[PDB]
Amino acid sequence: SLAPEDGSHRPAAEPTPPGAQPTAPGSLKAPDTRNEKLNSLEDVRKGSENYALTTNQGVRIADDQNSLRAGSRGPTLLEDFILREKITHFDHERIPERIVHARGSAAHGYFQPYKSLSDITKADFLSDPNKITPVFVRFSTVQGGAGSADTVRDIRGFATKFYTEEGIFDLVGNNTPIFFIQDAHKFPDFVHAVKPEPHWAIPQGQNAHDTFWDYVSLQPETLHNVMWAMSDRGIPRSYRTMEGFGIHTFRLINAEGKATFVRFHWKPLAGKASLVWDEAQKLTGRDPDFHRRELWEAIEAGDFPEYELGFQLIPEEDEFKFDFDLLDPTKLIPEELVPVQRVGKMVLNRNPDNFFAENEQAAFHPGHIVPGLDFTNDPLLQGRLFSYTDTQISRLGGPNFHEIPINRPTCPYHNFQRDGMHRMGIDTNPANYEPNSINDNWPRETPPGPKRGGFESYQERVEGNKVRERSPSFGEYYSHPRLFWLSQTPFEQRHIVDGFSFELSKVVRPYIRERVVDQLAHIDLTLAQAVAKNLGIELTDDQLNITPPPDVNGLKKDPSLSLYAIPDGDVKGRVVAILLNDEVRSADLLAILKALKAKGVHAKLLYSRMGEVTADDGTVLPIAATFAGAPSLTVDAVIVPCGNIADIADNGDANYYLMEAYKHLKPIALAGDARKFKATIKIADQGEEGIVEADSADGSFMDELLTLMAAHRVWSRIPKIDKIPA
Amino acid sequence: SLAPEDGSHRPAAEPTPPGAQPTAPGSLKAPDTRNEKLNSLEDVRKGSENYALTTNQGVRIADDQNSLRAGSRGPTLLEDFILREKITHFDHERIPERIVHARGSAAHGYFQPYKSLSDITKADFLSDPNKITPVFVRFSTVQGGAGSADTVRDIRGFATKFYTEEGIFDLVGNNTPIFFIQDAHKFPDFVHAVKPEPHWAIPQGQNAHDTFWDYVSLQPETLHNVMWAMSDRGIPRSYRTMEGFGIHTFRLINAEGKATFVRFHWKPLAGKASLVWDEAQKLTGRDPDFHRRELWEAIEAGDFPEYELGFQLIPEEDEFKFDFDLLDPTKLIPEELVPVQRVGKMVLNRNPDNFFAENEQAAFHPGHIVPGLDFTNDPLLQGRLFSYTDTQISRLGGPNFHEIPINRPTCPYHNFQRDGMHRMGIDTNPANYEPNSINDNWPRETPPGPKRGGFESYQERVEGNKVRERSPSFGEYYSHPRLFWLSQTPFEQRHIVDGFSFELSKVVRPYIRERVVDQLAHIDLTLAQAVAKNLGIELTDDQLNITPPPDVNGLKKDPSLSLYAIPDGDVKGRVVAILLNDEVRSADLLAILKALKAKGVHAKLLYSRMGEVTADDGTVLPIAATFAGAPSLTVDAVIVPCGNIADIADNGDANYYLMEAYKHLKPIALAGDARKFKATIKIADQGEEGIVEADSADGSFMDELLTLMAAHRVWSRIPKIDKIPA
Amino acid sequence: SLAPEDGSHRPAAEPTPPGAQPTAPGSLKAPDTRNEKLNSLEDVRKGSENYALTTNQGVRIADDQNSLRAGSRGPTLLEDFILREKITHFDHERIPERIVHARGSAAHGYFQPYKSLSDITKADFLSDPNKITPVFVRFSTVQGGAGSADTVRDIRGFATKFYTEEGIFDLVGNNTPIFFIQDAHKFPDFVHAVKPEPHWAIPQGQNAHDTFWDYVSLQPETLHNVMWAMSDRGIPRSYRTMEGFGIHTFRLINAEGKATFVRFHWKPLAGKASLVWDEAQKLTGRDPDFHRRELWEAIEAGDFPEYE
Amino acid sequence: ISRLGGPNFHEIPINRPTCPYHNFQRDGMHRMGIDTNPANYEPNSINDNWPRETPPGPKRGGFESYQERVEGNKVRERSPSFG
Ligand code: HDD
Ligand code: HDD
Ligand code: HDD
Repeated sequence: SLAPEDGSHRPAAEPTPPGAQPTAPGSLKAPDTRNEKLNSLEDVRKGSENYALTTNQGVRIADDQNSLRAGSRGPTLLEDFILREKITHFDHERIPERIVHARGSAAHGYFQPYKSLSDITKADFLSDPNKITPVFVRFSTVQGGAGSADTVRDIRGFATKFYTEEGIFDLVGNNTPIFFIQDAHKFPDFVHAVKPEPHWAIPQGQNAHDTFWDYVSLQPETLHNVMWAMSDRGIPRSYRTMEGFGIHTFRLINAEGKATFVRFHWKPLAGKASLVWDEAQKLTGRDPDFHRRELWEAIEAGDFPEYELGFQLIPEEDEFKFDFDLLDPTKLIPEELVPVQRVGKMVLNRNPDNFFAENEQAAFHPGHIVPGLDFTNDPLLQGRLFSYTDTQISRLGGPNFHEIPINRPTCPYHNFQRDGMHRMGIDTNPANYEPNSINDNWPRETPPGPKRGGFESYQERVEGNKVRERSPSFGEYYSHPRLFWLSQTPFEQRHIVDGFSFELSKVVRPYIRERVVDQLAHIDLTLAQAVAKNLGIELTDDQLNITPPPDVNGLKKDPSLSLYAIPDGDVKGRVVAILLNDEVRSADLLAILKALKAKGVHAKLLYSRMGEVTADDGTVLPIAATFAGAPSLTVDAVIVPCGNIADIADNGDANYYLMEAYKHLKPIALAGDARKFKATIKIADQGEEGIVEADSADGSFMDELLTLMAAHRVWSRIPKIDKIPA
Repeated sequence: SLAPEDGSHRPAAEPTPPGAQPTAPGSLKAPDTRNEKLNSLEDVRKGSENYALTTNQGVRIADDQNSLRAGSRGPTLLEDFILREKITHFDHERIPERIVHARGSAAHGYFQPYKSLSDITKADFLSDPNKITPVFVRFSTVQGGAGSADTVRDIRGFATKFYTEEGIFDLVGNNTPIFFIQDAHKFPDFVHAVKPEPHWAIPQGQNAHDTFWDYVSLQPETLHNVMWAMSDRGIPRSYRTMEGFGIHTFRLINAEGKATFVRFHWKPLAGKASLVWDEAQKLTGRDPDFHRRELWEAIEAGDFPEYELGFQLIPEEDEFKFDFDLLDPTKLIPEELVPVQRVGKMVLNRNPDNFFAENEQAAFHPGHIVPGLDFTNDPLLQGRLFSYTDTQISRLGGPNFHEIPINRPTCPYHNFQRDGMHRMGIDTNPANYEPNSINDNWPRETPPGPKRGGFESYQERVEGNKVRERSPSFGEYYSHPRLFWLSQTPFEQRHIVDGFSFELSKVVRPYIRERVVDQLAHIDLTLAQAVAKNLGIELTDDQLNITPPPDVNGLKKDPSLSLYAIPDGDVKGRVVAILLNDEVRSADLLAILKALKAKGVHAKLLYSRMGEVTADDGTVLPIAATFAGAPSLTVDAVIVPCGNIADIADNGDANYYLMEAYKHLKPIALAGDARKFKATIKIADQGEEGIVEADSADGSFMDELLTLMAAHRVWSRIPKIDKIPA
Repeated sequence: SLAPEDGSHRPAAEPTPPGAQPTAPGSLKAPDTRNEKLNSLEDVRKGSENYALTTNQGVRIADDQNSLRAGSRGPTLLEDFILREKITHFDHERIPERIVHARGSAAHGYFQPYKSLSDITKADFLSDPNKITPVFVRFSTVQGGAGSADTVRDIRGFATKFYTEEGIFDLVGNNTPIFFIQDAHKFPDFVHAVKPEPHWAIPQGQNAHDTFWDYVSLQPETLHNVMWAMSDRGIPRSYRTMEGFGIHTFRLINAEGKATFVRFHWKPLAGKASLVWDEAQKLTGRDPDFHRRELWEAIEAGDFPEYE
Repeated sequence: ISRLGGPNFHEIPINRPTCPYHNFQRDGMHRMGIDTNPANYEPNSINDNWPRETPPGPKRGGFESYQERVEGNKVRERSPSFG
C-alpha cells in the first residue's frame, strides 16, 4: 500500500476553502449534491477502490510494469496484447478540439424560475417556480486552443444546457451583448482573421496581430464588439463576475400562440469585476489556468456561482420602433429603453468527475430549443443553426453524439433514427420508419398544445425575393460603439484607449493602425485622439471634422453598459494574500481571519519558503505558497500583519508583491511595523485612500479593508501608478 | 390507428415454425429467454409503444411529414432543425464493413462445460459444470461484402464471444481445420487475390477468377484449404450443419503451470450437411439471405443451434511427434491420431434485437484470451494478434469499442486508460496512472494464481536469431491435401473435381489453369486427370509420373474428414415442400403433417397462387408461397399428395419444382395420382431408390421419406441427373 | 520471372470483344483515350513495372514472405515495421459505403452539345457545340449494399459529374422520371422501409418485404414510382439500355436573367431494353456482377455507352 | 490512424518520400494514388511479379534485420542490469 498512514492523500468530502485540500472529482468531493442529471450519469461512473487492474476485456493484469519480451533484455513480442491494448488506447486519446471556444471550464448545477412565465411562454422549464431544471454550464474563451491560457483579452462564451422535461434547451451565449459580425456567411472570415495566422500559427489567445485588425479596419460592423473586447470586459476576474447574453433576438410563444421578442441575459450575483491588462497578461504566464481553477475551487468551497436569468421583452408590434434593427446582432438593446425582467436563478454547485468525459465531450447548440421558444431571422443566428449539428460529426465522431452521457436528455427520447458510429441505444421497435402499421405507428407525432405538445414553428410571414443582400437597416456601425464609450467611467475609458493602443502597437503594417484610428474617429474624436497619440499618429483636419454618430433613440449614456458605474460589489469568495514573517503577531492574525471569515473571504498564507512558521504565541502556521509561487496577481487584496517585520523587510519578493499589488490597484492593509512597507510603494505618512494602516489589525482596520474590497479596485490610485517600476 | 383491428400485425411471442409468423426482434419474440449478458444489455434497450416521437434532444415532433418552408410551395428554411437532425443521422448511418468476413449472422446463447477441466486449465469458464457462460456467436463468409449472398462457395467464419467471469474470451474460428497461408505477413496478398479484382471490383463472393488461382498456383501452401473450399465443405446447408475449428494450436495452462497444446473444435449436434454447387449458386439468386434467414428462424422455432466444444490435446513433450509441425496452420491434426475430447455444449437460443447495434458492431479478436489459455508461435496466429485490435480503430470509430454494449464484459473492468472518441465511462478515480499513492494504488495488479489471478504468459523458451524466415518444417504442401482427398467418399470426390473444374473454367488466362492442374498432379493423379479432362488439358508424361506425397504418420485416410462417410443425420428443423392442388386428399395431408410434426420437420404448403385451397373434405389449407416464390432450392425434400392432380400436372412451375429437387438429389415422395409426376423426372414404373411412392400417404410412406431425409441426399442418383434438362 | 513466356498474361491494348482478353485497368487497356480530366489524373497514377517493392516510406523490402521472428519457429517481433505497416494498411482499407446507391459501376467519357444554348442558358458547358466536357458517370441500384447483386428489381441511379470550365456540375438522376416521395423530410422513413429490416437485416436488394409494402400502403404518393419499379423498368438489361432523368424541375438562366423551367433526360442511343423477372432474379445468382461486367466489357470492346 | 485520419497519411504531401514507393497496399480513407498495377498481391504472374523484392546488398538493396541472437523465456520482467 502506497497511501500515507495518516490518510492525508484523500481530500475531506466537505466544503473546504481554496488550498485547504487537494481538489477532487465532484462525486467524491460532494457525494450528497444531487440533481436529476447527475443521478442519471450513475450508469457510467466507474470507481476504482478495491478493484483489480484489468484489460478493457476484463482480464486481470499481473504485471503492469513490463512488456513481454524473449528474455529480460530481449525484444518485445507482438503477442503482448496487454501492452498493445494499453498503448492503442493511449495512442487514440485525443479528439478534435472545438473550432472556436476550445478553451473552457464547466460545472453542473440547477435552475428554477422565480414565478410561472406561462403568460408569455409555454416552455415547461419556465412554467413553475418549484420545478427545478438540471443544467450543465461551460464557460470559455474564443480564439485559443484547449491548452491556451484563461486570462487572455478575448470574448468569453457562457453556454448553458438545460435538461428540461420537454427536451434539451441550450442557451449558447457570450459575455457581451453583441457579436462582431452581421451574417453567418462571414464567420469563417472573421474567425480566420482573429485566429493564429496561417503561415506560422502565431499568436495564440490574442487579437493583437495584423490580420485581425486588417479585418476590423475593413469591416466596421465589427467595431461595436471590438469596443467591448478592448474595454476591461475583455479580461474578467472570474467566470463568476461577468454578464452573459444570448445576443440574438429570439421569440417566446405562449399557449395562445402569441410571439414576444426576447433577448436573454445572465446577471452575476457575485457582481461584475474585471482584471487590469498588465495583470491579466502576466497571469496568463504565472497561472494560465486561473479561471478554470477559480471556478472549480469556488464550487469546492460552497461559493457556488449564481446567475440571474433575465429577459428583455419587446412585443411583436414594436419590432420597428427602435432606430436600430432588432435582428442585427451587432446592435444591443439598451436597458434604459427595454428593462431586463428577472426570470430565475441558476446555481452551479458541483464540478464534473472527468474533464474529458463531461467537459470536452459536451455539445451545446443554439438550435436546441423547446416548445415555447422559437428563432427569428437574425442572419447570424440563422447560420449558427446549421453549424452546431454539423461540427459534432467530426468533433464527437458521428451522429450519436447525444448518446455521450453528458449530452443525453433526461426526458424521454424515441424516434426512427438508427445506426451511426458507436451506436449505444439498442432499438427493439419492429418499425424503423413511419407511418407504420407493424408497431401501430409508435412512436407517434404529438399535436402542438399548451404543455407536452409537439414542436411547431411560429408562422411568421415571409415576403421577399431570394437575395444575397444585407438589410439596409443593418448599415449603421458607429452609434452603438459611441453609446458604449460614453457609458464608461473615465478610468474604464482610459483602459479602452490603452487596450486599442497596446493591440495596435503589435500590428506590424502601419497603414492598418492608421485605418483603425480612422474608424475610431467615426465613433468618438476623444477616443481616436488618445489612441492616435499613443501610436504617434496625428489626425488630419478632415478626421477632426467627422460628425459624431447620432444618439441611440435619444440616449447619451446607459450606465448598465459599464462594469463599475453602479456598485454591485460582493466580497464573498474573494481571496486575500497574508504575507507572513517568522514571528507573526498572532493577535493581528486572529482579528484578520475572523473578519475575513465573517464575510466569506478566503486567505492564503504566504512566506519566503514552504513548511510552517510559528507565531508569537506558539501557533504553528502552515504556509500555502511562497511570495513567488502565488503572486499578487492571484489575490484580491494584500494584508501584512505585524510580528518580526525585519524577517521580510528586505526580501525582494515580499517587497515586489506589494509593488505589483499596488500597481494593479488592489487594496493593501499594513498593521504595526508592517507600515515600514509604506516606503516601497511611496505612501506619505498621512496615508492614502486604498492603503489601510493602524497600530494593529482591529475591527476598524478590517472593516475598512473589507469596504475597499467591495469596491474591487482603487481606481483613484491610477494617477499614482506610472511612477512605480513594477 | 394503422394496425389492423385483429392484431395480426404482431408476431406471437412464443416459439413458432418458419413462416408461421412474421419474424421479430429477439426480446419481443422470446421475452422469457435470458442470460447474464442479455440481462446486462437492458440499460440500453429502447422500447417504443406509447411514446411520443422526438428529436434526439427529447423535443416532441408535431409534423414528421413535412419540411419547414416559407409558404406551402416555398423554399425549405435552414432553421428546420428537426429536418436537419433527422437527415444528418441518416447521412451518417454507415460504418466501414469488416475487411474480411463482412457478411455474417449472429445470435445470443450460452455455454456450459460437462465437467470441471481444472486438471488441464485454470480457465474459469471451464472450472464448474454448473457455471454457465453467456455467448454471442457470429457466423460469416470471408470474401463478400455485407450485402453479398449467403450460399456462395467460400470458407465460413464461426466466431464465439464468451463473456466469462474472468474476462472476454473470443474463439475466432472457421469451418475448416486449416487456413490457406502460413505467415500473417502474406494475409493482405492472399486476401487481395481472393477479393474482387482491383480494376473493376469483380467478382463478388467468388474465388472463380484469375487472381485467386494465380496466387494459389504460385503458393502451393494454399492447396490444403483450397481442397476444402472446392469440396462440399465450401457450401454448407446451414450454419447449424457445419463444423468449427480454431485452426491454430493454442495452450491450456493449469494451476501448476503445466502447458498442454490444444486445438479447438466445434461439433454440430444437428450433424454435417452441405448443398450441391448448382443449388448453392442458384440459391444466391433466389434467396441471397438463406443462411441468415435459416439461423434466425431455427431460433424463433426453438430448433436452437447446438454445438459441442471439443479439444485435441497434445502434451508438451509430444510437440515433435508428428510428420508435420503443430504450429503450421496449413496442417490438420488427424482425429485418428489425436482424438477430440468433448468439453461442453453451446446453445444459441436468442436472436438480437437490432442487427446493426449487436451484430454489425460486435468485435471478436483471438487475442482476447483469459488466464488458463495462452498462444503459441504459430506465425499466422502471431500476426492475427496485431490485426484485430488495430482494425477496430477505423471500423468502430476509436479505442472505446469495448464500451459498445454488445462488446462489454459482464465481469468487472477497471484500469487507468482514459478518453478517446465517444468515451462512455466517467472515471472517478483521482489517479489515472500507476503506481499512485493518491488512490492507494487502486485498481491494483493481481498475482497469477489458481483462480481469479492476473494474466501471466507461459515462460516458453525462445532461442534463435532475428530472422524473416519460414521454418523448413512448414515446407511440405501435398500430403495433407492428399489425406483429405482419400478420406472423401466417391461422390464427394466427384464434387471436388467439379468445384475445381467450374472455378478454373472462369479463369480467363489458360496458363493459370494449367499451373493449377500441375499442382493437383502433385497431390493425386486421379483428381488431376479428372480436372484436366474437364478443362481440355492433357497431362504430360512427366506429370503422370509425379510420385504422390507420403501418407500422414501412416494414415491412408481419416473418415472424420468427410462430410458423409459416417452418417450423422438429424432431421429436426429441416423443411419439406408440399405441393398442393385445388382438391387435395386430406387423409394424405393429415398423415404427412402428423409424421413431420413427430420428427420436428417443418412443412411449407405451396400452390400456383396465394390465398387458400379447400381439400376434398372441406378443410381450408392456407398457402405459404407459390412454386416460383419458394423454389425447391430452399427445402430438404418434396412431397406431393393426391387430389385433383390434373390441376397442376401441366403446370410448368410444379413440374420444374420436381426436376430441380430431383437434380439436386433431394428425396421426393408422391402419393396416388401424384405418381403421374414420375414421367416428368423419368422414373421407371418399378420406381427407384430415393423416390417414395404409394397409393396413399401412409403405412410406411412417411417412414421411408423420413429415412431418406436422415441420409440428407440421394447420392446414388448422381449418374441419373446429367440426363435431366433442369 | 513468373509471367508466361508467350506473354499471354497481358491483354492487348486495343478494343476487343467480351471474353477475348483478360479485362484491364482503363489506362493500360486504352492508353490513347484521353480527355482533360483523364489527363489531369496523371500526377496521381502509379505504375508498377520495373519498380522495387517498398514500404509506404520508400524502404525496399527484401523478404515480402515472412514476419520477423526470434528463430524460424519463434515468436513474431514487435520491431517488424514492415509487417505492421502492411497489416495496418490492410486493417483500414474499408470506408463507409454510400447510405443509398452503395452498389454502382462507373466509367469516364465526354459530353458535347449539339448547338449553342446561350438563348436559354449561360451554362458555359452548353455554350458551343465544340465545347468538350469530360464526364465521370456512376450507375447504381438503390437499396442493396456495395456487395449486392446487379440485376435486382430496383430503381437505378444515373449520376454524371461534368467537369466544366466554370465548375463541377453533377446531374444526379435515376432511371425513372419521378421519385417515391414528395418531401425530403420523409426520405429516412422511405429508405428505412425499403432497406433490409432492422431486427435481422433481411432482405438484400429486394423491395419484396413487409415494411416496404407497409409504407407504400400508407403513403399513396409512392404509387407512381412503385408502378415503374414493378414494371420491367425495374430490371434493365444493361445500364446502356435504360433512360435517365433528373426528376426535379430545375431552372435554366440565360445572360438576360430569364428563367426557364427544365427537366433533364438521358436517352440511350442503344435503345431501351429490360430482362424478365425470372431471368433477372436467377441472374443475381449466376452473375451478381452482370451489369458491372457488361458496362466494363462494352467499353473495352468499343461499344461505348452513348446517351443524348 | 486517428490523428491523420487513416492509413494513407504517407500521401499527405509533407509526409511523402521523395524516392520511389511502390507496393501492393490499396484503398483506405483519403486514397490519393491511383494504382494501375493489374495485380494487388504477390507473388503474381499477371504483372510479372512487379513491383519486386530486392535482395539486401551494399547500396540500393532491400531491408534485412541484423540477425541478433535472442535467447530467454517469454517474460514480463525488467532486466536486473537496469535496476
Ligand atoms: C456559423 C458559424 C457560427 C457562428 C456565426 C457562431 N458560432 Fe458559436 N460555435 C460554432 C459556430 C458558430 C461552432 C463551430 O459550431 C462551435 C464550436 C464547436 C461546437 O461544438 O460549436 C461554436 C461554439 C460556441 C460556444 C462554445 C460552446 C461550448 O462551450 O462547447 C459558444 C459559447 C458560442 N459558440 C457562442 C456564439 C455566440 C454568442 C455567437 C454569436 C452571437 C456565435 N457563437 C456565432
Ligand atoms: C493478420 C490479419 C489476419 C489473419 C492472418 C487472419 N485474420 Fe481473421 N480477421 C482479421 C484479420 C486476420 C481482421 C482484419 O482483423 C478481421 C476483419 C474485421 C475484424 O474485426 O477482424 C478478421 C475477421 C475474422 C472473422 C469474423 C469475426 C466476426 O464475425 O466479426 C473470423 C471468423 C476470422 N477473422 C477467422 C480467421 C481464421 C480462422 C484465421 C486463420 C486461422 C484468420 N481469421 C486469419
Ligand atoms: C434527403 C436525402 C436524399 C433524398 C431526398 C435523395 N437522396 Fe440521393 N442520395 C442521398 C441523399 C438523398 C445521399 C445520402 O447523400 C447519397 C448517398 C451517398 C452519397 O454520396 O449521396 C445519395 C446518393 C444518390 C445517388 C448515387 C450517386 C453516386 O453514384 O455516388 C443517386 C443516383 C441519387 N442519390 C439520386 C437521387 C434522386 C434521383 C432522388 C430523387 C429525386 C434522390 N436521390 C433523393
